[PDB]
Amino acid sequence: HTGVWVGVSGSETSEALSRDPETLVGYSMVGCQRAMMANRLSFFFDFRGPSIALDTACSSSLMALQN
Amino acid sequence: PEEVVIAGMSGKLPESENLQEFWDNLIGGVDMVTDDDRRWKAGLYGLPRRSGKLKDLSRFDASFFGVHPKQAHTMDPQLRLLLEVTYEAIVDGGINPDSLRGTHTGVWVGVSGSETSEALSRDPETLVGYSMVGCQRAMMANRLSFFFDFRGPSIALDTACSSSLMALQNAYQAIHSGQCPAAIVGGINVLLKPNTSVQFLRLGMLSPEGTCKAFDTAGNGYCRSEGVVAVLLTKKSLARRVYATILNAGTNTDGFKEQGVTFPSGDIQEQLIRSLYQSAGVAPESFEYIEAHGTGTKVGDPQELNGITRALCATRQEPLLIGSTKSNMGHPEPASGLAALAKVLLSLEHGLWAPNLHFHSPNPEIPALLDGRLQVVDQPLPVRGGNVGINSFGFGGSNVHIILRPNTQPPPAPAPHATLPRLLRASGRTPEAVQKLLEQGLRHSQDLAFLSMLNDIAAVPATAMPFRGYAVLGGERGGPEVQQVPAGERPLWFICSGMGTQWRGMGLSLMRLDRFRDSILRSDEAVKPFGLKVSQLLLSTDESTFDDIVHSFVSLTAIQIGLIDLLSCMGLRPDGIVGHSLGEVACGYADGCLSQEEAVLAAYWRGQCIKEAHLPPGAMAAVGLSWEECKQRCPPGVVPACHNSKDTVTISGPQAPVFEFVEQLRKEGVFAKEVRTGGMAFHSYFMEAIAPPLLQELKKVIREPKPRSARWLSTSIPEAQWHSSLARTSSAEYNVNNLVSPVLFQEALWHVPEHAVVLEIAPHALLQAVLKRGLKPSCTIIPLMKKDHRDNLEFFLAGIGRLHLSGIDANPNALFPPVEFPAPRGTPLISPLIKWDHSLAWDVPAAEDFPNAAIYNIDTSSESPDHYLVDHTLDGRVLFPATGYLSIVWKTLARALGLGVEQLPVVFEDVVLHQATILPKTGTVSLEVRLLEASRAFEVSENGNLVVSGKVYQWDDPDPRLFDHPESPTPNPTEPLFLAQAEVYKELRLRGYDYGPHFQGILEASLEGDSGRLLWKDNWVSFMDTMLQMSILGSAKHGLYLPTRVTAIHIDPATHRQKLYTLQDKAQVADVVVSRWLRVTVAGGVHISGLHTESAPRRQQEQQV
Repeated sequence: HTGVWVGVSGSETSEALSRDPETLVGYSMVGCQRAMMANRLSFFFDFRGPSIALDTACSSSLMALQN
Repeated sequence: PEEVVIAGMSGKLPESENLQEFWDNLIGGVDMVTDDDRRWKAGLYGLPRRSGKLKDLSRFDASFFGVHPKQAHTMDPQLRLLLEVTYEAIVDGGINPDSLRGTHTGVWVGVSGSETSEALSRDPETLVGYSMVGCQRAMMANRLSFFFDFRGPSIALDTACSSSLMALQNAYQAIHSGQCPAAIVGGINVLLKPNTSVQFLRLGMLSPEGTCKAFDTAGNGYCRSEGVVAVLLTKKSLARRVYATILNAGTNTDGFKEQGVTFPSGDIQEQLIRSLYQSAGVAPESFEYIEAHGTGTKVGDPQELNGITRALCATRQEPLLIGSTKSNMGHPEPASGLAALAKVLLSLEHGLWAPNLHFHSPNPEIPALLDGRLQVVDQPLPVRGGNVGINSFGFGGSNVHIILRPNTQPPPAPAPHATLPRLLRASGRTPEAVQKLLEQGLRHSQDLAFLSMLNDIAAVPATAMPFRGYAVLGGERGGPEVQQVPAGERPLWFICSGMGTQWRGMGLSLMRLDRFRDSILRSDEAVKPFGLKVSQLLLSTDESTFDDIVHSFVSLTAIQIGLIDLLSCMGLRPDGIVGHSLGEVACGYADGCLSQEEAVLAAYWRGQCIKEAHLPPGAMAAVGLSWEECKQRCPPGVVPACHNSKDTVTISGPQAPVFEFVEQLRKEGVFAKEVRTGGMAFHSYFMEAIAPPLLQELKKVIREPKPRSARWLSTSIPEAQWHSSLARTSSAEYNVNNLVSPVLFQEALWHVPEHAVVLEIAPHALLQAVLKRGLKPSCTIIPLMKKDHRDNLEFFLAGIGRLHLSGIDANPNALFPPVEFPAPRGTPLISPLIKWDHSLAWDVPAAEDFPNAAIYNIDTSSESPDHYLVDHTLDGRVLFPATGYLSIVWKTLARALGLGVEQLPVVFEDVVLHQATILPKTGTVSLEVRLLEASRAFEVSENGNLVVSGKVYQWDDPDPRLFDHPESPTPNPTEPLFLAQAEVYKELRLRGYDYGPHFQGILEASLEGDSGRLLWKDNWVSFMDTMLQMSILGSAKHGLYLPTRVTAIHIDPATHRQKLYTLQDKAQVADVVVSRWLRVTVAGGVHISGLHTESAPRRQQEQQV
């Protein structure tokens, strides 16, 4: 039932990879959206617990640890 | 732990400014997903034509929420709407936000996009620093916590498509474990950047038809929809209204799956549901309606529905209702959970289930639908009873699920206190808000829970909300009254009136109020020994009953103590107290220096000693003569009894001298009236004879004196001697002297601050006129009771309302019995009632801002502004005019220099056309223009192929001499005949030019082709093409000739305006001249030199056979 809590506060890569509308590949949103920062880990490691990505404004890591 | 409940709710879902509109759309079946161009021009990038969208993002009550205007512009629309929605939600459950301040309430907000962060951070040089404070995704929760002063956790989850329900689950765990006593869960999603929709389309999730045809055979995708919902979850102890109770909530992740990261798993969902309903202790048969995710995906729907079938439909008999809210409003990606919760709670509130749109052929892969074990809500079905479920499955693999037990508290049985009138008070930003609240309250004059909730949330300081208003419900009369409340804290004063104010059955109406009845009953107990029952006296209807002094005094005291108690219940502590003669004792109680029994006994014994004396008859009258003038005018035996006012005075004495003086004064014309003393001398030497027995009795009555406070100003001891022993304590001696001593009432008034609020605590406001006259004009007065009124309870409530309008906060709910909680189901929602101040427009990001060298798309659709180009047909196919190239390059240059077209005289040089662009009948063609300011050269390209090249630059010094019409090649044609429009375009048709009405702009032409008059329909393309038509008209070369090179062109709009003229009709015309010797064509304000045309092939396919 292991869970994942990831403290993240930026997705600049998502902004970069969505620059062009004609030539943007769909699977970018699988691999750059903020939510996937935890869902990808849950997917590879086969964890059935919670999966969360929280900003919390510069205390994301220690917040995730508290959760 | 403790039960957790969904206290409040609020939001702005698609096509709904408040949840009331949301329910009205849902039950009415109206599809909430539109096809307008609000967010971006429809049909772009192949994106779905239809999507759900809010109504207006450009409104925000900036001043109230303490955001300075500059930072208001640069704040994400999500947060601007979310502050309002959260405030509305908190007050929905009838909880004043100030109460939560200082508590550990949290704010869990589910946001998946920060599109506005990019929008305000795309220009490094001129980007303002405020953006981070109001746009960074973390500030979504921090801003709420900062305004409402919440000390609990402040997070912002990011799981996609499930952030809202995950936030709700986290809040449930927080409150359930006792960490937090309240929580504000919310979700926000606004569609601004089309690139995100393009991404989703590339992934394959979006349905081209733009309809989330949930559970149907033809399920394709989901239509993006935007909403902002918030919910307030608090423990069962603090709740006012309980929409539902959260029995349990949990979540789990899909983990590895063979199909892929984006393939939902049914086994995990079944496990989650079973684990929740087993752990919580809820029987599987209990569930009634489950709000399946219903994304409409061909894959997700069968998986989720089969999971629900295994988890709940295994061993139950009655069918289980299954519905999906996304079939109405679309799919709010990160706010999906809260939208479904709002739908479920509204359905529970109103007693019906909202039907599901777009369900005609049930899907075959879900057997339960065909076997009837699951039933879709195709029509509005009445809610039957039982638990409810909700589940959102974000595509990242995060699953959540919540069990809800509806609130079913029945309306209370009618009670006598329901018949009695109630008071209502509402506050808001603008008068429309107060009127809305009062009107809605008046529409429910019987829902006591609704009225109490409204009264609770009305306590807000004037600065926050500058308009208040009160309305008495159920009274014989009296409408709403809303007036602005001037700023500043204002003082409150009590003034207790004296003798004469008693009347028949006074106060009989107030006895229906419980607190007043308790006060009067305590008084009746207090005065038992002497055979007088205050309640019995009040009820007694004999007119002579109040002839005796004893009854009058006791009754006045009892009524005043009752009124002081009634005010005391509301929490009002007076700052100043100034009484008048008898009833100063009432003031004594008001301060606290006297006990109710002590005061009533003092009053009774004063009265009784009055009788025992048997003093000679004596009448006191009001004399218009002032206090200084009257005294020296007073005859022997008469003196100034009470210095009521400068204009009004009272003097007493033997009845005969009083009558003689009154008649003499009436001869002099001054005011005079005898007060109802009943024949007992008041505040004169007559009372001197009573002091010894009265002093004895009073010493008996009050045994443990108390010290008078600085609030109450002794209107019996002159201001000079306020440091005496008597003035310190209102002992028996103080009251004795007060009885004997004159009434220096007016003098004591001055110390009333400015703007202060005066209350006349007494049965009959006899002194209200006196206070008005002798008080600062800035003050405010209130009677609280009027003689011989229909229902004094109504008047008292009206007075409390007027007090509310005057600044102080006196909540009236406490007057009647407290209403049992939680609020019964059916109480109309309070969230829609709140109205904000939306008189300013705040900025929102535009499509242009988001990233995706002038590009001009030419569309010939009838709605397109370039439809006029459909009339430029040469040899049977539409071609883009050369003048069109000139015009687009001109506009691009104008944009480069910053000026407008009509103020930019331009010069073209060495213009060359390479290939002719054919506008297709359908679709569009894109044209690209690039300028090289340094080299004064431009270039037009299409699909990467050069179409036109040349030099364009601004004209520094225009010369009107240039447009003077050149000498005609034939000085004297001397031919009255001339070609008209029909003949001109007949000739051009014969050559091969097929021009439509728009491009037909040659009203006349000379036979030789040298001069003519051109129309001006306010379109440069048509005008210059008409000039080229004139040039081609005189050519002796049969065949289709098209321009290929123009050496130089000069355009000066000012000369163009000065050259035009109007005919007998309203049409404008500009003369045109062609000179083949100089090779110039001058018309209006256009000069064309060095044209060159090359014979077109003139070959067209599919010629008529």
